[PDB]
Amino acid sequence: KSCPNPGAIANGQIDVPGGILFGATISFSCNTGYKLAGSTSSFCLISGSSVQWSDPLPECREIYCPAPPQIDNGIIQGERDHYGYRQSVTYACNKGFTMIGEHSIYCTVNNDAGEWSGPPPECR
Ligand code: NI
Repeated sequence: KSCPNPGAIANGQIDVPGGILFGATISFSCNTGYKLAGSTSSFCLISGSSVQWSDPLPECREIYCPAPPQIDNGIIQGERDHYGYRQSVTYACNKGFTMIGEHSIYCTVNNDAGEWSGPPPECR
């Protein structure tokens, strides 16, 4: 008469509008910076002698920005293998060059895809 407690989605959320008894529905979504892979909702049904969820919980995978751009006569202060939402890259110009433009850029999300907030600075 009742399905088992839904469980948890890492970096995701489970919405339960009206309990988890036979005939109930639950919905899923991912936290900002993550993409949902799998089911978007699940229904409590009967299969054989089991009262179970129609669909398994989805996964919420981190959205990554592409590798940041390098700049001539400058360096990135410790590049990460992966950049996710809200993470940033800070540049520094080499000896003899002055920086022009944004000092740091951030990994943002544009339609479920990682996108850098702006252009890198220039070292003149
Ligand atoms: Ni690449």
